[PDB]
Parts: sequence; C-alpha cells; structure tokens
Amino acid sequence: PISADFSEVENAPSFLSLAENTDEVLKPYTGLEIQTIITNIVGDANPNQSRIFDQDRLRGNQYSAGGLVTQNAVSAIPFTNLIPRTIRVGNILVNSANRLQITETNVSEYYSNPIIATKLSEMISDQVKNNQFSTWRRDNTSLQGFNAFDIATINTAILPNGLSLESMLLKLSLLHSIKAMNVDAASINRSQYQVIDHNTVPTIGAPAVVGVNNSPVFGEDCGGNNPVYPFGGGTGAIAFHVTLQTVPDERKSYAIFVPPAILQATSDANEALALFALSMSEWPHALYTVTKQTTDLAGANAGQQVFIPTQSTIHIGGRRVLDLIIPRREIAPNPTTLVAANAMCMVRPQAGPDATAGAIPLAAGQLFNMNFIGAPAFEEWPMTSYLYSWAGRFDITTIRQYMGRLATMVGVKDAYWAAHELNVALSQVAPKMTTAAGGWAAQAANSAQQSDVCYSSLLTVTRSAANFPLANQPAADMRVYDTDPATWNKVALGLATAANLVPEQSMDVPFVVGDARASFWERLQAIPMCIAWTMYYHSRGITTLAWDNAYTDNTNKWLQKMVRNTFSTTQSVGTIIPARYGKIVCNLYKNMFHRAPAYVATSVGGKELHITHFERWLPGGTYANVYSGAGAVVNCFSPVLIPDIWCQYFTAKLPLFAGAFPPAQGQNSTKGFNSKQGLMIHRNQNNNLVAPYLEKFADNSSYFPVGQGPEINDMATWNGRLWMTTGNVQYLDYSGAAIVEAVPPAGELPVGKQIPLLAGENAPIELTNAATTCVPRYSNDGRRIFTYLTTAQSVIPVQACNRAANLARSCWLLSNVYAEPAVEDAFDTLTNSSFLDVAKSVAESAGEVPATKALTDLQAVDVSSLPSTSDPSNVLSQPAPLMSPPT
Amino acid sequence: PISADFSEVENAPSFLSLAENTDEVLKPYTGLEIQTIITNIVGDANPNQSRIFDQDRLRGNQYSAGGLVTQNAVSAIPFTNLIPRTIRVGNILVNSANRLQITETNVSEYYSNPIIATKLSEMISDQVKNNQFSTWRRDNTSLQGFNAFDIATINTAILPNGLSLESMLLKLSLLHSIKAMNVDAASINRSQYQVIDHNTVPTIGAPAVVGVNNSPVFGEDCGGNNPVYPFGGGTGAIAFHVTLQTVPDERKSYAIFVPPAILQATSDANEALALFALSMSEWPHALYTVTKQTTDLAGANAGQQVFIPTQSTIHIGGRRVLDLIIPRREIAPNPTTLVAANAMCMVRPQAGPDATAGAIPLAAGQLFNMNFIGAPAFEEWPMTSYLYSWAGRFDITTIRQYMGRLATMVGVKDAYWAAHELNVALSQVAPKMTTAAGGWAAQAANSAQQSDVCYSSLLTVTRSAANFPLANQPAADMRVYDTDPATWNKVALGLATAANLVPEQSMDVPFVVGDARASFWERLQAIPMCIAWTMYYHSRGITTLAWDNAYTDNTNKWLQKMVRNTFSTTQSVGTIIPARYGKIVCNLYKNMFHRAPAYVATSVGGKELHITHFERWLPGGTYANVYSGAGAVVNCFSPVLIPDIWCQYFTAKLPLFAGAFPPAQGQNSTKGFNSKQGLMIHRNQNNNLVAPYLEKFADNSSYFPVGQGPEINDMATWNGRLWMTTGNVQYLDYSGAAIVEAVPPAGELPVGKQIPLLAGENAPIELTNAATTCVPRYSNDGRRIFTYLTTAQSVIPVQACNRAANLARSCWLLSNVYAEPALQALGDEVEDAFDTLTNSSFLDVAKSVAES
Amino acid sequence: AYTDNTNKWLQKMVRNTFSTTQSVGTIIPARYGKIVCNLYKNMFHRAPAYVATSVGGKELHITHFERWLPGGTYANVYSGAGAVVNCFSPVLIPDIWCQ
Amino acid sequence: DNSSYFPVGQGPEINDMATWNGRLWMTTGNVQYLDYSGAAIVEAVPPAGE
Amino acid sequence: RKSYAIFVPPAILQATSDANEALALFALSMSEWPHALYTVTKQTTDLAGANAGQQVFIPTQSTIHIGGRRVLDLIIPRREIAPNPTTLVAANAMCMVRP
Repeated sequence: PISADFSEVENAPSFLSLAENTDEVLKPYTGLEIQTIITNIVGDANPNQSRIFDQDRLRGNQYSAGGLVTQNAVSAIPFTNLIPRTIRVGNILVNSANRLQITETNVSEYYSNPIIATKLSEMISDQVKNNQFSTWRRDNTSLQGFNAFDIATINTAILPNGLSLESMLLKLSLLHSIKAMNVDAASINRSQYQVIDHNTVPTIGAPAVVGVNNSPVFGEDCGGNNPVYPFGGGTGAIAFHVTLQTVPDERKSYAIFVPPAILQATSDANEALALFALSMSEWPHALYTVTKQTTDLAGANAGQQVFIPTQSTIHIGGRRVLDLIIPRREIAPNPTTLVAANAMCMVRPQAGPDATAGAIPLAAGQLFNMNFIGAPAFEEWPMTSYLYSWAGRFDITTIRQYMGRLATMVGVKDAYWAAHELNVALSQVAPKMTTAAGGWAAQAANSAQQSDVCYSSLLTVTRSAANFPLANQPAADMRVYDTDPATWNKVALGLATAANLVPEQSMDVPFVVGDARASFWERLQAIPMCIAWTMYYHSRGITTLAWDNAYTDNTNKWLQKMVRNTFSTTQSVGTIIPARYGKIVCNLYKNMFHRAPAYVATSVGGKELHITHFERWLPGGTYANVYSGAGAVVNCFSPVLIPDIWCQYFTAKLPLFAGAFPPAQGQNSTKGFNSKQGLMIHRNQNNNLVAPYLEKFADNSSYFPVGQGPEINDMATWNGRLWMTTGNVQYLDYSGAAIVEAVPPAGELPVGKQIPLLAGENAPIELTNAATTCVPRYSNDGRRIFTYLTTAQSVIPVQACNRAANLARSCWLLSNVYAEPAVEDAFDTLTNSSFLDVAKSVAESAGEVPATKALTDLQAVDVSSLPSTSDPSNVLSQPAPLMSPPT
Repeated sequence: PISADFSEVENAPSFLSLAENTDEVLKPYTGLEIQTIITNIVGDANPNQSRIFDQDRLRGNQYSAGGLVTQNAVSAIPFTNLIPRTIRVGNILVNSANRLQITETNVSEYYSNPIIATKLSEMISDQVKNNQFSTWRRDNTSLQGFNAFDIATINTAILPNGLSLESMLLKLSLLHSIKAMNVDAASINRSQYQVIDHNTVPTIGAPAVVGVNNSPVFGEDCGGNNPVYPFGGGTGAIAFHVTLQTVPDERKSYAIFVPPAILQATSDANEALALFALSMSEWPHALYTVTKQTTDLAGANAGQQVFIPTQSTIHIGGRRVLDLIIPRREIAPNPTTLVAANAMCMVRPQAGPDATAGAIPLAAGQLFNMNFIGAPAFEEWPMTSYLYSWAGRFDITTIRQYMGRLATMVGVKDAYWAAHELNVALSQVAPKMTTAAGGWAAQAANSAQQSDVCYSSLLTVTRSAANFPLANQPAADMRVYDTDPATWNKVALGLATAANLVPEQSMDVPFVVGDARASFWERLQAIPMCIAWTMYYHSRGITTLAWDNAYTDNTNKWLQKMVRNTFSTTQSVGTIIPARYGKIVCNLYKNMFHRAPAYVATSVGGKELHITHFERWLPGGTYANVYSGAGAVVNCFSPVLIPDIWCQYFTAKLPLFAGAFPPAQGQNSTKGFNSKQGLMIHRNQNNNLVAPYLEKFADNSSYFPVGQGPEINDMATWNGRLWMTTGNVQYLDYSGAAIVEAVPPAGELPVGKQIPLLAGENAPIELTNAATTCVPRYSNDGRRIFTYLTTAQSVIPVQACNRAANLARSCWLLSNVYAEPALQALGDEVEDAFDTLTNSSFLDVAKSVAES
Repeated sequence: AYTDNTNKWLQKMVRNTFSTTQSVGTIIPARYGKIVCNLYKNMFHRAPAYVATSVGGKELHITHFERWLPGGTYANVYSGAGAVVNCFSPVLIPDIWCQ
Repeated sequence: DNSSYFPVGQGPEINDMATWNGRLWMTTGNVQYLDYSGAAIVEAVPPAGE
Repeated sequence: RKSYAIFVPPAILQATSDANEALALFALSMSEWPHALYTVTKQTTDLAGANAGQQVFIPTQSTIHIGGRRVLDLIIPRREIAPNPTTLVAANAMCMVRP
C-alpha cells in the first residue's frame, strides 16, 4: 500500500514479521484482485463488451519533485507469453536474428497420498478363489467389457506410491493456454504483443490465427507437413487394441486402458481419444505458432506477424511409442478376424481433418484397422503425425467438456489448479530492465538484449544454440511428478483409491477453464510471484554477480549455504523434499497478499508435507541483471525485473524497507532514520565521502567474516534508498576504492519497459517507474558495498535522517483499497436438494456397489477360505508394507 | 553420513553399539526408495536428466586438499548381473578368452510348520475305517477333476514335514530377472553394460534381445537344437497322466498333481503348465543369452554383442524326470484307449512355438499322446527340449498373472520376498579393485583379472574349468530349502493346511514382479548388503591370506574358530543350524539403515529360530583381493570391493572408524587420537620408522598368543587410516622387517572401477574414490602388522593426533558440506535469521523420518 | 453450447440436461431431466415408467427423460425454397396439440 | 445488468408474462427480430411475417 | 467361448406350439440387433387415383442399433437320463427337440 505521510512508512511491518509462518487457511489468488483496480470491470461481464483490448496498463496522475502534476501517466504490464518471430525494423517487418527460448523439466515418481484397494477388487479376488474349486476357466466378471484375464492382471501387485495426475494435467493446461489465444481481439490485451517488440501495433479487427510448424527461421518448422519432435528429432508410434494379448511382448508392461466414462458424448469422442492420447505422451509434439495482423507505429505498414508461445517451448519428456486399449462394445470372445474387430469398437479411432505426408501418410478422417489375434501383420501409426492432424481442431470449449467428464471419475480440481500454477510460473516472462535517469527506456530493435528475458523467479531463460530439432538437452529448470500407467489402470477401473483421487461434489473444474478471459488472468497471476521473490532477494544485499557465482564460491561459506537451500535437492524416505528457504517466500506470499498458493502433498513415512511451486526450482540458471543504454551489462545491483510501484500498490502488507516515498504536505515531505534508531554514520580516511546511517556492525567489517553476511535491517536499507535516489551516488569500498562489479553510468537506476502510447496518455516521469529497492551490500569478492556522497551533497540528506530537513521525491497520486477474497439458476433452485444428496453419495462411491459381503458369502463353498475373510483390505504403509516379519 | 566437520566424527557411534541386538520389527529396504538417493542430489553443474537410462551413476562436486573445486565428478555403480562373452579390443568386438562363472547349491528339508489335516481328509480316513472305501463307484470324481480312489490313496500318507515353496519361487524369480531385460533401452541404465567391458557403449535405439543356447565359445551352446543340461549333460524326461495308476512303478512315489488352479492361471493353459513344469524341475535347463547392440567409444564400430546373465548359471535342484497328473473335465472311468484319454483331459498338453531336433524331435505346437491303462508302450518326451520350446514365450506380465493366482491359492508374500533376497545375494556381482595413487584405474582388456568378480558377501565366485556340458567336482555356496511333492499333493487337493498357508489377495503380490524397473532396483539392493559385510571384515585387521587359510591351513586356533563361527552348521536330522556370528552382521544392517532383511523359519529339535541370507553361506571359500597395475596379486589388505563414498553416503549411521574426512583448510579439519583417550605410540627411530598412536598391547605385541586376535578399537583404526592417506606408507612388522603378504607398489591404495565419461563429467580426483578403511593388523603368520612413516614424514600427523595441527584430505561437496577458505576470519557465533525462520519446519521433517 | 461457445452459462446448461457416468461406469441421471418429469406429471396427472439405478449403493430411479447423451443437434425450421432458419427456439408441433 | 449482453454465467429469467407479450407482438403481421440497438442479429431469420 | 454360453430352459421350449420357433425367438432376443432390414410394402395411388402401385417403406425400429453379440452357443435340455454323447446319432436322439 502507498504511504500518505511519513507516519505510515515509519509504522510499516518489519520483514521478519512477514516471513513468520502463519497457521490460518486462505483462499486462492485468482487474479481478480488486480482486475478490480486496473480496469473498469466491477462484476462479471462479457469480455467483448468490455474491450479489454484497451485495459492493459497502470494509469494515474503523477506528482513531480519540482511540484508540477502530470496527468494520465502510465506503466506497462511486465509479463507475456509471446515471443516475436518476425520483428519490425525501420518501420518494416523483418525476420528475427535471435534463437528461441527453451525450458526443461525433471520428471520422476514420488510418494503421494497412501492408497487402498476397493471393495470391488475384494470381490474379484473372491471370485477367483471360489472358482478354484472347479474345472471351469471363467475366473471372474469382466468389468466394463474388458477381457476378464485383463482385469485379472490389472488387479495385481499394486505400487505403494499412490497416483499424481500432474504431468497429464500440465499438458492439458499448456494446450488450453495455447488455444485460448484464438478468440477475438477485443478480449486480448494489445500490450501482450508488444512487451518485446515495442514498435509493432496489433489490429483489433481480426482474431489471431493459431497454427502448427510454420516458422520462417532457424529450422523451427519441425518437419512441417512431415512432423518430428522439436527436442528428440524423431517420430513416435501409436497402436490401438481391443485386448492386451495382441500387444507386442516387448512393451506389454507400458499399456494404458482408456476408460469409457469419457467418450460418452454423441459427438467429439474420437477427438476425445486423440486428446487423451496427447495427455500421456511427450510434450511438445510440435511447435505451435500464433499469427497476428499488425501495423507500424504510424499505422501505415501492415502485415501478418509471427510469434511463438512460451508454452510450446517447454519440454516435458514422456513416452514416444504407445499402446492404447479401446473399450469393447459388448462382452464377447476376442476377435479372430478383422471385421469382427472393427464391428466391436465402442469408439473407432480416426485421423483428424488434416492430411500428412511421409511414410505412413494419413488422409483426413482416415479410420484405423484394429489389431486382432492371428493377424498376419501388426499395424501402427507414427504419433507425431496423428497428433499433427488433430492439432488444428482442438479448442477451449471442448477441453472444458472433456475435463468435465474426466471430473466424474476422479478428483481433478486441486490437482488442475496446482498444475495451472506451474503453467503460469514457467510461462509468463519479462524482458530485462534498462538503466536511465528518466522514466523510460528500451534496447535496440532486433538485438540480443531486446529478447533476453526472465522468469517470475528472477532467473534468466536459456536459449537454443542450434537449429531445431535439438540434438542435445538443457539442464532441467524444475521438477514435476510423473503419472504411472499401472496405477492409472487400477484407478481408472475402480480397483483402487486414495484421498487425492476422490471425486468432488462440485463435479466441476476451476473457473479459468473454458473462459476467453483466461490469457489476461494468467498474465495477471505472475505479478504476486515476482513481488514475493523480489522481497526475498532485496531483503539481503547480494549483487547479481555474487549470486551468479555463489554456488561454488570458496571465498565465503555463508554464501554457499544461501544458494544451496533455495533449491530442491533434498530427499528422504524415498520421496522429494521442498527447498528449505522456499518456505520463506511461501510465508511472505501469505502474509503479504492474504492468499494461499496451490500445493501438492508428499508423504514422508506417511506424514504429509505441502509443496508449492516456490519450493521446486533447480540450480543452474543465471540471475537477472540490467543493461546500460548502450547494452553493456550492469552487475552492481541485486536482481530486479519489475518497477516497485507494482510491488507497493498491490499488497495488503509490505516490509518497511520497500515502501513508497510519501507526498509533499506543506512543510513535511520525506524522512529518515538515525542514531536514535540504533544506526551510525560511516566515515573513512577520505574527507570528501559520506555514507548514511547504517547498522553498527558495519563499522567493524570491510570484508564480512566467513560464515556471516549482511543482516536484515529495514531502516538502514531505507537510508540506502534515500542515498541512491539522489542523482549522484558512488558505489564503493570501505576505503573508497572501486568494487570489481560493473556499475551504471552515474546517477542512473533501472527503469521499466517502454510501450507506445494512446492519445491522451503521458510517459512516466522521473523515478516514478523504477526499481529503487535494489540496494547492493555484498560484493563478489567478499567486500561490503557503500553508497557515498560528497560532503556538500551530504548535508541535506543527513539532516533529513535527523528530521531537521526534507527531501523532494516524485509519487503516484493513488489511494489504497484491498478487496475481500470474494450463481444459482432457477433450475438449480428447483433441483438443489437432489443435487445435495447425490453429491454426498458420489463422495463415497469409490469402487462401491450395493451388494455387500454378506450376500456374496451365501454364494460361496467355504467362507473361511475367502481371501477377503483372511485378508481384509488395509491402506498401504510407506515406503513399503512389512514383508517376512520375525514371526 | 559424510562429515562436514571433525565434531561429527568424534560423535560417531562405536562398532559395538551398532552390533547390539535391536528388538523392534522393521520394514523391508526396497530399491524403490534406494532409487531416490541417486536422483535428487546436490550440485549445480548437473543436468538432472529424467531417463532411467542416464540415472546410472554417482555425480558430484569435489574439493581438493589444495583448496581447488572440481565440478560434476563421477563414481560408477559397482554391481551387475551381466557377464560379457564378446569383448572389445582395438575398437572391435573379439571373441572372449575367459571361462564362464558358475554357482552351485545344496538342498535341505523343511520340518518347520508341520501340516494340519482338514475335515475332508479326516472324514475320508474315517470312511476308510468304517468301510473299505467300498461304497464308491468306478467313475466317481470331485469337481476338481480327480477320481476319488486317488484322493483316498493319497490321503493315507502321513507326513512329519511342513511345506516350503522356496526353490519353486526362486526359479520363478531368476527367470523373471532374465526376462526383465527385454524392455526398451531407455528403461535400463547403460552402466550395467560396461562394468566389466569398459570400452563399450550401449545404444539407446533398440531393446536387448533375449535368446537361448546362442553362445560363441567354450561349448556354451549346449548342443544347440538338441538341448542337454549345462551341468552333467543328458536330457531329462516328462510325462502326462490322467491318473496315477498309469505312472510306472518306482516313479509312482514321486508324481505331482497339477491343480486346475494352475491351468486357469493364464489365458493359455499350456503356458501356465510349462511354467509350472519349469518351476518344479531342475535349473538351469538351458543357457539364456542377452544380446545388445553396442558401439565404439568414438562410436565408430557398432555391432551386436553377447552377454550371459548371472541368474542363468546358478545350479538348483536335481529332478531330471517327472510325471504330471492332469484334471479330467468329464466324470469318466479311467481311459483304455488313446482317443479316450485325449478327449478326457481338461486341456491337452502341447509343445511350444519353437521347434527342436534330436532322437525325439518336437514339431512346433505338437500334441502329446496321453498315457492309458493298455500299454503297448509307455509314452514320453525329452524335457530340455520341451522347455526349449516354451523358452521364448515367458513374459513378466504373465508371470504377474501367475503370481496372483498363486497368491490366491496360498500366500506368496513372505516367501517370495525371501526368495527375491536370495536372488539378489546370489546374482549381483562386482569386479575386483585395482590399486592406484590417483582417482581411476582398471585391468587390461580381455585379461583374466578383468573378469574376476565377487558377491556382496565378498567371496570370490567359482569359475568353470572345462567346456560345457560340465563334469565338475561341485563347489557349492549356500543351502536352500526344497519343495516336497507329497506335501504338495496333500495341500493341492484340500487334504492339509499349515500356519503359513493362509490365502491372500492378488493385490498383495510384491510390486517388483512384472515391473520394468526391477533390474535397476536389483543393483541397488546389492549396495547396502555389502556395506554390512564390509563393516564386518574391517573391524578386525585380518588379511586376505589369513582368510584364505583359516579353514584349510593354519595352526592358529583363533582363526579356526573365527572362520568357523561366521558360517552355518548341520543338525543331526540334517537341518540347518544358523551361523553364530552372522547374527552380528544382521544387527549391523538394522542399525545402519533402520530396515530389516527377510526372515525365514527354522527349527532345532522343535525350537523356533529364524534365518536370513546372512546366515546361510558355506565355509571353505576364497576371498576378495586387489590387483596392482600390470595385474600382480596383492593381499596385504583386508578384503574390499567398493569405495568408501558408497559406505558413507547411504548409511543413516556408521561406526566411528569409517567416517568421511572433513574438508581441508577449515578450523576442525581432519585430526587423530592420542594418549588421553587411552592410546600409545610405537617408535622405531633407529630405522626411520614411526607408527601412530595405537591400542595398548596385551602380551600380543609382536606375535598374537594362540587363541587370541586383535581387539576392536575404532580410534586406532582411524589413526591407521591417517597414516595410510599420507603418500608413502610402509607395511612392516614390530622389528621393521618385511611381512609375508604381498604388498602394493609404494603409495598405492585400492580404487574404484573406471567407466567411460558423458560429456561435461570429470574423473574423480585424489583419494575421493579410494577405499581406505581396510587397514591390516593380523597376518597369516600370526604377527602384527604396522603402518610406518619415516621420522620426518611422521612429524605433522603426530601433532594432528595430538590436536595441535590440522591435516588436509579431499572430499565430496554434498549434503551440507561446504568449501573452506584459506584465511578463516571467524566472527562471533551467529545463527542466521533464515535458519531461525525455518527451524521448526525443518525439525518436523526429521521427526517424520524418526517415525518411519 | 457443448462444442463451441465461450459463455459458461450455456455450457452448464447443455451439460445439466443430460446424464453422466459413475466411477464404476454406472449411469448418474440427468440433473435437469427431473424437471421435465415433473412437468409431465403436472400437465397430465400421469406418470412415466421408472427404472432402478444406484450410486455407490444408494437407490435412485431413471426415466427415458434422463437417459439421453450430450452432443446432439437440434430441431430447426425451413423457409419456403428450403433455406435454413434458426432464430427460433426449437419446434416440431403446432400449439393446438400442446393446448 | 443484462440489457444488451448477458453477463458471463447468467441467462434470461423465467417470466411467463413477457413471453406472452412477445407472442402478441409476433402474431401481428410484420415482426422484426433485432437487438438492443436495433441492429441485425447473427442468426438466420424467416422471410418477413412468416 | 465357454465363459459366454447361455442355457436354454425347457420353459422356453414349451412356450409355443412349435419349439423351434420359440427357440429362434429366444436366439434373436439375445443376439445383436438388427440382423436384417425389414421392409413394409403397401399399395398406393395418385391423389387423383390415376397411378396405383406397390410402394416401399422402411420401419424406424429396423434401423436402431443394439447389442454386439455376433456369436453364441446354446445349451439344450436332454429328454433322457443319459451320459454325454460320443457319436453324432446319440447326440441327435438325446435332445428334447432338435434345432
């Protein structure tokens, strides 16, 4: 919140107060929290009616330090998911000179909620045991038309991990994020196309066209009409089956049953099959492309401009070949001939409306010839082309309906919301800041600096070094959970369940799915993530070069622990453990925004720990820096990516060191802190250098002692900002010597990105659009960093710390409002009771059927011999169930 | 755990504390949680790859004694089951010159858990008493499909013994592990293909192909199409029957009944049948071969390459011939013609898909001609060829079906986990270490030394001496229980039950079986087993020559009792009595890992006891040693296979003498122990010889008294490691004269095996991959062994024991261990604010782990 | 509504008029279908046939009103000369029949 | 708040009498189906009066 | 195919005067539908009555698709107390009524 008087900044909460862990439960951050402030919309409304094409800026009056008032000043939204692939130069569209951004994931099995066999599987085992008294081969009922021997094999040897569903739901949310772009322009912000290319102006008159494998440069059309994997460079295989017996022996252990709860629609069922095939294979299967009509700043030149979505570049390794087992239409003997097999399909697979070339060409609408016993030749298709043909037909409303049918088998609300959080964390991206004196700056068009970019975590994104397909693989950026086919098979049929797998009474998905407003919201959810990470890095004074080398440094020992505990590299009792200091950022988010991040569970010996997206990053990336006006790098600062008005205008509570400078009000303007706060001024041998009041330990260190670093003090950081915010500071040593790190040209600070204005807008003035809170303190070689003024330049600021004088600073002219976290149809009121009881019954539906053990017992030869009597089912202990105990 | 500081090694537990009995029940230590220690690992240069093909290795940053940092250095996983039969030399595959490894086993009988009669049997014998079974008709049969006269005559047997299922399930699991190699190349880590042949690179493009009797050299083919058993040669015999009346005399006592439950176990009843037959006959029947495409280290010379699985060579059982009684689907009198017998059966037995030659050739899919009461001739098939036919069709998913069916019929949980333990203990295998001053070393290509290998038990494995079929004098390794046919038949037909015969759900079958990761998990389970043995052979200083001769040729009484008590002995009935000191090794396992080994029932005279794989080895073996470069045998050391980092980084707790050195250049860097604790130095300055602070002598200063050996003292062993880790140690006696044992070339210590690097990886530096903990103290002659330095070389280390100096050694920068600056400008002790913010949430984890 | 519209209300609307599957694969009856049944019984004072159904071991009924599948196409009308017109809500029969 | 566009997540309410008045306007000879501004709707319409 | 066999009770066979007709009716009742396309032919004439002729219609019931059981086995009652047949003539004589 913005301070109105110095009394408000002086009474702001300390940083340690906000990093305490909190116990209360909290609602999710939906992004409407920002929408109420930066837009007209007050209640639910048609996105097309609202023209949210023009709702993409912070706006407001600004006050200058000289006493003039600027009206209709603006600041751009920092994030976007679009990477320009053609760029404007000299008012003419031209191709990109820079290689594309890429992301890599770590994917592994981990323990989840403990799992248990259902009543129905106890039924199946009873059927086998009662059969054993006979000469007859029919062991058990064949569930949902699948072969009874297959139910017999699926119902055996369960894993103790539990099941996750995370990678699946990620692939589905990445694709939803990509197709969301395809709606009309009135519902997408202009700013999203010009976060990187600030010289282009998108036209409102046509919707953007999403396509596949089209890019002009660097071999980014991964085969074109003859598709191959963007990373592997190969091609997959996909084969369909009625029974497991036809699956080749080399890969019968990898097969996946396709549940018939999906495919229940009158239409779009073959499409549902293609989509389910997409959610369990490797991603990306192709490079998607957004194409939008755009024009020059004058609106003269016009053309189709090419963009690559970030979601289409992030790699999630999975299976390349796969085998799906289609539901049977009626219980029957397995087919021995082709016609018997084709006639027997519930949904018969076919190619989508888009022809492909190469070996095994696919015609649009082409049907598959089912595999069967005694078949002369095994049949299969390349998978990259099968996913290619349907790729242009997927859209948001169908993914919503699919996901809604999926909802009725298993819980998918929280899991999807978590995978969506991960989507937003890996996809929204901002360009690096430029230093300046004034309010705006940008790098040269079609330059390496223009396109260099960063995560909400202040880490730079790696680039490709060669033409697609990529011969080699980048270090992983983040670790996600995998979904095992075996336990998937057990759960899809009702043989097993766990607390995270329970169907939910809503029978419905998160609000973000199926909306045309989704891109705007995802763009707005990245903001809090950066606010929390920047508070994390700016609470301490380490410079970007020192982070950049911290992991291996042996100059200091504390810097190493500091780097090492910010990432996830610990495990215990077979499962993943969250980064030890990511919990601090998680704590900060809750205390500052009064909301709760989405989390998954991990079981450690049976105890549940929560893991948010903050705790799962991996070491190896480079930290964000800022460039000079000429494009030279600047190392001296703490990492930064966004201007601090975003931090301080969208919080309920903020640490004291980061607050805004208060408005002029008659005599009183700005104020500092002195020896009455326990601070002290630093002087050296040189009489023409002065540094502010600082912590008392600062007098007795020029190098930090090994095993120790700079402390949290909010007031000293405050005076550090007051010194920097004068236009003439020196970033120096205890003795007044130059530090090893590169420093900006004098008096400059990093500032936010420039975008073209609308009529009536003004550019931001002075330091009203700049990071300020990045006060350096820890040099790479272990020296302290000081901010010096000359004596004459020193007098007014020191008296201002003494509160005898006043400093003059610019501010936004804005008030504080932070909203509370917060529909029945007539038909819903008509049916509310029946919905209330049926929803309650579905929660226990599990593998349940009305028949009890007491009925089935009457049908048995011997009740005592039944495995259900001698082994009643229990939840599995972790990591392993007891085996061969000492009697 | 590795040590970040010397306070961590002062506070480590004593060996005696860890050898102490613990009473609580503990969980099994599966490879599914051992897996995560290799993945999820500190280090920033690491490209954290997902494929299990690449998660094959121990990666990490390292720190030199000179203060330099090394990124992403590598240590290989020591074990494998594959044995190369083609060897690359000169960048090309070349036929191997070395003979195949072999394993052998002895049977025992199982009096534990004697059976209890069902009500059914008791009423049948009751009817035999009140009648003469005269009520029954010629054609009466049960629903199962056997006639009543047979069940009645089987009922009449009285058995002392319980039922075991062990040898059965063991054969099933060995075959499982062989078939588990057939999955795609991404699913098996490549390090497994190059533990022996380290000049070879497996290709990720194609799956390994599993065949049989295709070996290049040494008669390995086993006669090809006509299959003869690899041990002893000759064919077996197999026959099928609807009644036991038709089985020939002198074989009637040995017949097995096949329950319909075996036949309905899988979609193809013939496959389930052959699987049962293989399960209850002698193993191996043939030699399976794994073929994998490989390429040159430069990638220049690709080709197919042959490997022989270790499971394929273990020898178990002896039942060359058998008779199977099969259910009749109709209620009929016993057959008199051939066609009646054919029509009569529940499913007629058939040959498998792959045809074979011989005096009795079998066409593919050929149908057996059933036996009947008229006997123009008895009819029969060769058994090795009958199994050669079905050998290709066995598959891990179907085995998962089969195990589920067995679990329903009788509980398979406990028994299968124990059998799996024996499978790991017998098949997993590591090469003997070579000595070096530096980080990496290996023996010459296609050398005999390249192929010497050992168990997790640190016993060297036997090698074949002649071409197959073998006619060897047997050299067995361990005892196993056998499954008895009559006790089988009493249970298959409802005539008896036991306490361990409780039926189970199919869901409870252990998750390893039928899973494609299992091979990988196998290797992992070998690592903790060794650690335990390693801590047993190191706490005492006995050298490898002394272990080679204690049982066969040494006049010292103490070694004799020592080698004698480490192994098991027979009872008057012939039952096992478990190894006395083996109980110590079990204890170690449970204190270092907080996990338990499988337990198996045993009896002495009618007294319950248990047995683990730790207590069932046979006395009379040869021990692990190491090779100098150029391959000369050296045997001064106590036996060793694996590097210290493996022992140190997987344990929850280790004894004090085995802790890792702290990083160089810190306050509280490596140190030693002195008089105040209780030690005393030996000096010999008249000859330039100084030795560390050691244990006070007890009339055993130069020769040990007959009937006594060196005492357990953790701190002297530690000081001996300090003297050793210095560059030029010298192993001499009390006078400073040469010991009888062969010694390493000066300065050398045994070190881990070399493997080819991935790009971006580094070879380990210094003694970071060395084994250090094996310090000699007791020689074959009975004299003490001393580690000496010269009077000048010995001056700093004495000051470090005396704690007035620090020493410098290399380390791994893992798991909370950080680098030390050369200055050390200490400040006031200061808890960091982030550590106080996160203290509780951190302790919660430890508590959750403590629960488990 | 079921295949291509970004309005949430039509989506829930077309969704609730039809039946959905249970984890076992059993029918869960259409939620708004119960309204249509009610209409039938108030306009005619006669009942449609009822059939037993279960959710987890809980009794329920089903009529032909609640067992249609989502994803269909609807009734429209033709101009003379046969051009499609679709401004109206769907219709087949004249008011006198309803009345 | 649904005078020209319905809010996302809401639709027209059940009101019998307005539907009645709409039938009255329709049963007159030349009804015209347009929007709030009096502009053409996207749906195809009957030839006038039909 | 042993797992899928249906037993035909004698009650189906004594259902009608011709047991084969009742048998075929049971078989049609438990196999896949339709097996064939029935056709209704009716004489018709012109609106002036000028042009009479036969005219073909296809019933809507004939085109609905239900079931999937292409193949089946029927177990039939034995009218005599006998052991299972070994020859053809024994099996023919044995049955309650031969199909």
